[PDB]
Amino acid sequence: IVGGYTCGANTVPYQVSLNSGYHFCGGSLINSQWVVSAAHCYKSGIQVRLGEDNINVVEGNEQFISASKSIVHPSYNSNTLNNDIMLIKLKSAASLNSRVASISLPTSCASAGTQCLISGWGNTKSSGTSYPDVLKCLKAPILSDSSCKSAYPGQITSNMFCAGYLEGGKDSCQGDSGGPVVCSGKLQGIVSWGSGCAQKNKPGVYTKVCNYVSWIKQTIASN
Ligand SMILES: Nc1nc2ccccc2[nH]1
Ligand SMILES: [Ca+2]
Repeated sequence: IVGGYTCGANTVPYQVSLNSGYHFCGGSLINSQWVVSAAHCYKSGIQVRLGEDNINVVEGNEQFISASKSIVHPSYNSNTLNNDIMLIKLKSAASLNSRVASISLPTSCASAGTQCLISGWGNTKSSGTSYPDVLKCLKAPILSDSSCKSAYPGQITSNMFCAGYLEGGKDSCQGDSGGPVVCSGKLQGIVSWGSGCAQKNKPGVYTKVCNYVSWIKQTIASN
């Protein structure tokens, strides 16, 4: 997260860190047994870390749970990043409490101008490398379709939205992939891709979660 602020311990109780000997991607808890993340975050042998603040210190509220099953969306295209969403089932149910909580799925799509909260443990430098140990937060608006497609000609599908600032300086970045974009208490997006981080006229690109609710609900119910 570039140009954001320190969230504060367990303020984003739905935020998950995916670990495979180290933190590699963010995720969102949608229920006591399931996590939503980005398909580009797929890896074998994932450990789901809940209730985390500092990813390098055991602070007392963490739940470490192995993944039992991983499901990448059937139409995921690694080349275009179209349909960048995957579902992760936990070996055992997480205990929901004040610090570990689930985020609900949208009943409808958010419109441009809606303010959202983007969170993660990714790079904090525009051009440099500095990884935080604590969860970073960023309030950002959904941008208009037209300004998104203007920034990335022929790359934006109906399954993606842009969020951030065209002036640059504040965006998501490497390490935040698969992380949540929450607008008016519902998971509206997943950190997917972009061109560099916080560059002018190059905002973040997010998977448009409202397009996958049916797929998510049906998949979870049958697994
Ligand atoms: N804005 C932005 N967000 C990103 C997330 C992962 C990789 C590159 C990125 N650029
Ligand atoms: Ca910790």
